[PDB]
Amino acid sequence: APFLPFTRPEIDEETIQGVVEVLRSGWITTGPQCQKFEAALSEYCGGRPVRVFNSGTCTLEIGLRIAGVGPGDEVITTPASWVSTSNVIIETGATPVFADIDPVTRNIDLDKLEQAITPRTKAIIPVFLSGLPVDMDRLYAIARAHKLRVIEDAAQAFGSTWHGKRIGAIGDLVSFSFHANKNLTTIEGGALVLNNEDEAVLAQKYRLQGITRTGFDGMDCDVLGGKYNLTDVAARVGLGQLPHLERFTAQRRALARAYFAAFDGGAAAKLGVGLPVAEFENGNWHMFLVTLPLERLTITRAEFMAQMKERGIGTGIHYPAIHLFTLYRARGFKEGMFPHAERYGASTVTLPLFTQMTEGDVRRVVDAVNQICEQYGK
Amino acid sequence: APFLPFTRPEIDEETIQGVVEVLRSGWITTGPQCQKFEAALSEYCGGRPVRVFNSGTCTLEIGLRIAGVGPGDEVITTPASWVSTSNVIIETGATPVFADIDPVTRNIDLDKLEQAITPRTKAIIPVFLSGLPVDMDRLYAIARAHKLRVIEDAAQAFGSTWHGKRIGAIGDLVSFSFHANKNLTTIEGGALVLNNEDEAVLAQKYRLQGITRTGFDGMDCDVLGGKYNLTDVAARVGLGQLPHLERFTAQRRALARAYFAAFDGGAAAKLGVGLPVAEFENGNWHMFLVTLPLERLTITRAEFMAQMKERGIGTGIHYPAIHLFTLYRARGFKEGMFPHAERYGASTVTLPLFTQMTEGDVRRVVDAVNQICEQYGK
Repeated sequence: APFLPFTRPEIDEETIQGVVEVLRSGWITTGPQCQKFEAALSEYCGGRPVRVFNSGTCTLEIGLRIAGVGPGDEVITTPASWVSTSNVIIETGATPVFADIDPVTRNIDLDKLEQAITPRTKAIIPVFLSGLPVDMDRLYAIARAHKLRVIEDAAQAFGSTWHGKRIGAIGDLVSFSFHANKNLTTIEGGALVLNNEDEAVLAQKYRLQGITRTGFDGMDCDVLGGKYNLTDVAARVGLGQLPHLERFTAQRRALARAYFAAFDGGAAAKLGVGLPVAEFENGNWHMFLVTLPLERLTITRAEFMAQMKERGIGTGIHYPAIHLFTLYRARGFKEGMFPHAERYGASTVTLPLFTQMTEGDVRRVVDAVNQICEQYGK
Repeated sequence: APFLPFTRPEIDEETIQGVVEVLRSGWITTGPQCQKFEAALSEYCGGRPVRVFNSGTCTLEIGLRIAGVGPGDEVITTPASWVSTSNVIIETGATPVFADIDPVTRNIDLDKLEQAITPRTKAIIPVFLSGLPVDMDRLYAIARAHKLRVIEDAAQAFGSTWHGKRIGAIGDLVSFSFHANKNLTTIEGGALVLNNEDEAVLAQKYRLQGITRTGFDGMDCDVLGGKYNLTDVAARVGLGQLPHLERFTAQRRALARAYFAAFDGGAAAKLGVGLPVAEFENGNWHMFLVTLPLERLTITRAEFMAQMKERGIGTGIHYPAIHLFTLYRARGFKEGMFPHAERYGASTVTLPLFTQMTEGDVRRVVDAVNQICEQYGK
């Protein structure tokens, strides 16, 4: 059997031809394709202004800057996320504050978020882990009551909805990633959804060195911007992906259903492998995240992953707890501070989930997980 | 006649086919193409370690961080450059210090540079404007005598040499850009050349969030890194460009020679249009930069550029003086501080120069410049 990675993009020949056209045109960096992609994303978001960038990390940072976040301010987020989520807070000069996760959803616990608010809090970065939104009504009730800005880390949630409305069409500032591994890709890239045109102009300034050009020779810099513009090659890939979004999301929901059906009654389930929430309305099923019952295994997580690889199956880790990293320990974080995120971060494994998978592939994965639990379970 | 832009890339069919193969492979972000591109660049640089990035701006900032530059430190650079050159200094917390240009070369005046050294100076960022190196012997004599690090802003100078040695193979930390408009492109991208493998490891950490992965599930962050990795799509373009480097540089040299021959004795020269240095050994002729004699024209630079456009010729501005921008005026900079860079910044115009140009195109451009000077000269 061929090796089964945990993700793989699905890029059609029409999109590849589009990229060829862009390269042959000689107009290869930011240009008409980016304009078209911004317009398409804006219409997807119900007409809200959208600006595209070379990642879904800079979008977070720029969101914070638009919200006025800087030295002396606190921003609350989750430790169960990619480290950029809190590193961007540090980049602004602000102080990252963590709140623990709900062990069932693996997302930030909204009661713990509320409990972390102080007079210094200025913004919140919720993460939609696996593409699963939090309770968006509750999130914004908290933000409204405490007069906080929200920069949604929807990196994984392009195509997700909350009670029938799109992530991106609701809320405050919304950040998406189009990394290769995401449900829709531009190779690397991202987008920020704004509330109004003034915020979009500021976003544009931060995107490229704070520079505004006017006429043939007018130039000024009024903002300390960075280097964050997206190429037209990348934008063309995004434009080619968009018409497939609905189908991709449906495919991923079908695969997730197949996982639950396959796991039911097996050795892994019996041993205590922890499955994600079985819901098929809101999340876009970007990943299939399970937890190993470490106390009931005679092998480490690393060994478990090695055993999956021996069976030809790739796995990942999304994610170890941020606050236990060396840089964060130096800021004053320790074990015991976020027990749910710490248990999750030590035990989580990412199983294959991508649009070209078959039900057979799902059964192969579950077979391997069962076999390892049967052999090595206490 | 068709419109003549001031630049256009030259991307061949083998390269485009290569990008097609990368996309079909599903390995689209950082992977084996980036590894092969780093190896090729290392070879070009005489075996020095090289790391590639998503721009030639982050490479400058990372070079400063490797050099230990931060709050309280001064870094000397030129105001006649793209604003990222000094914005990266501010990003680190350090203080930018400007030194004026030599009006003949348009590069930083090394005596003015030396005059700007204080006990707070930690590093220098010379710019090789148009791809023209400074006197590299004098530059490093200064750096050694004052125990300063050098982060070369060689954005425009890939393929430039000094006394027959390659820019990149000499010097301290060397930063290149592979933007669409540069003599070799990766669509967008850059490279940093290091002195040793410890520097290269630090560069890698800064490249992607400070994260090191070990084994199946080991992960740590010990540095505040950013989001700066290059895609395999981009690296494949760079690999396809590299075999053309010598030919591209020769073509640009021949076009520059043709400009000098075409301008010689005409109305523009008589009025006072100022040409770049006529040397064909060191610089890679990335741009052909002229200065308008504004005191001898009845029209503005902007009107001069509009008149060129009426004649089907695109032009650019590289660059207005940085210290007169709003952000820099707020730091206390003002007119009269850098007279050569101010005069240059107000009067410079970029004429077409790219590998697919003909001798006829050069003559068309010069005809237009002569005609405008004849009409609007006083």
